[PDB]
Amino acid sequence: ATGIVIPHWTGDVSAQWIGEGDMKPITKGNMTKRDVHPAKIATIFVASAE
Amino acid sequence: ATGIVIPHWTGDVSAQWIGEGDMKPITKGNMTKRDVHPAKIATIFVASAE
Repeated sequence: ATGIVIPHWTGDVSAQWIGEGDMKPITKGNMTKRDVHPAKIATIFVASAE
Repeated sequence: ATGIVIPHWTGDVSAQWIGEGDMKPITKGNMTKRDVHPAKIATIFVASAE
């Protein structure tokens, strides 16, 4: 009844070519999420008691 | 000899999507019938008693 949430990776992760004694560079990842909820379908029908 | 009656459903029943606290819709069915009776084929032929 409360619904669900879906995770998703989205990091533009990187790497670099370097020489001997060159400074090794720094990188960072990233993530997001999205949610989904149910919905109700319903109908009524009516008659005389006869 | 009296023939037959054939029933047939014809109703476009319906439902709808509703939010929390929306008030439900109302719907109705439908039906029909058809009757069928026989018919007679006949013929005569005639000859001399000779």
